[PDB]
Amino acid sequence: KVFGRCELAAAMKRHGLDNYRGYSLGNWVCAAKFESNFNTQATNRNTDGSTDYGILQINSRWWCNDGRTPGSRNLCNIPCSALLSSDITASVNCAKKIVSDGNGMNAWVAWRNRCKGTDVQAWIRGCRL
Ligand SMILES: [Cl-]
Ligand SMILES: [Cl-]
Ligand SMILES: [Cl-]
Ligand SMILES: [Cl-]
Ligand SMILES: [Cl-]
Ligand SMILES: [Cl-]
Repeated sequence: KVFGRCELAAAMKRHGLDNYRGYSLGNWVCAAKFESNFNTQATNRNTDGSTDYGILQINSRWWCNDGRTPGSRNLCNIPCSALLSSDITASVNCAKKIVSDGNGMNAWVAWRNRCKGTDVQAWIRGCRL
């Protein structure tokens, strides 16, 4: 599913991402835009042989099982295929565990390089939330 900006904003707010660990909703929408272009079916292979899955490009090295990432872990206890659903629940529940892990949203390199320090409220402009 390719979400619209305000459809994703609304889905992330309902699932409790707005101000989760102090990250305002625009941070999460900005991250999704640059990780996946709001595409739930987005997959990207990393140099280390891990893969990133879904709207928030969650990595198979630590967080989900795809059965082809050596000496990986599955800390969110889910197959990486569950991160590609039209329903963002499994992505949101894994993102909450990632962002609690210690370095907050710096875990998403695209957030650090493209969103961090920018006017992220622009991402939720005109949205009926
Ligand atoms: Cl915001
Ligand atoms: Cl990740
Ligand atoms: Cl694996
Ligand atoms: Cl599995
Ligand atoms: Cl959803
Ligand atoms: Cl933080």
